[PDB]
Amino acid sequence: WALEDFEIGRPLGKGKFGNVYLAREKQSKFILALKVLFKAQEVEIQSHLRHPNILRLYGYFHDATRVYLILEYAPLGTVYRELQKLSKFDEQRTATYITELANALSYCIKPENLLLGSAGELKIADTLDYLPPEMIEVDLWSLGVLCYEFLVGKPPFEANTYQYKRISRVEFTFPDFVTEGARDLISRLLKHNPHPWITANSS
Ligand SMILES: CC(C)CCNC(=O)Cn1cc(-c2ccc3c(-c4nc5ccccc5[nH]4)n[nH]c3c2)cn1
Repeated sequence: WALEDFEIGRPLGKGKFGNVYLAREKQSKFILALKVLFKAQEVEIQSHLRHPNILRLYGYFHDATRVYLILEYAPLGTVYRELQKLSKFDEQRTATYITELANALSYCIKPENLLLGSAGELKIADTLDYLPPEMIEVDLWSLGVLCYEFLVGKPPFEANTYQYKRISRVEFTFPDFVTEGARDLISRLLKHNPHPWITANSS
């Protein structure tokens, strides 16, 4: 593989995905993504690591100065930016994201590192808000924080400053529209000490 085999379009992710580019394999015309790194400053496992809710790494290559990561392109963007569109997601929507995500974590986390496929299906790529108390003093806690933020439009522990305490003491509450099925799953996940609503609502 070489840089010259690819057409480059626009940067895709301006926010520390700011080095991944819309790209296109020259011969087949297939649309792809290209992440570019300067060597001056892993890749082998993610290659034969295939799953529908995980972005493919298709390969890597380098030259005298840089390293290039050939990645699947997710046409519909980040889950993050959909959340900013719709302000919050309906139950049907969040529930299918969650099982998609549990499926991803099973085979193996933030709305901005989450991408959307051709059919709107979620795929994983790769401060405080999504971190468990243990980890600040885990991917199930994260799932809990994500399920809340999908139904609600903000993460459950949002405060003005970083001064931590809300998370460590699990102080969070629900607006009323959030059903007990939703509440139960979330409250089970957001336990300080490290499903019917998920079926029913999903695919
Ligand atoms: C060694 C290995 C672990 C590296 C593989 N991971 C990375 O290179 C980090 N990374 C960036 C991405 C990334 C970021 C954004 C996109 C996108 C994408 N599509 C978009 C469509 C509209 C708006 C934004 C979009 N971003 N597609 N694929 C992506 C892939 C995925 N992984």
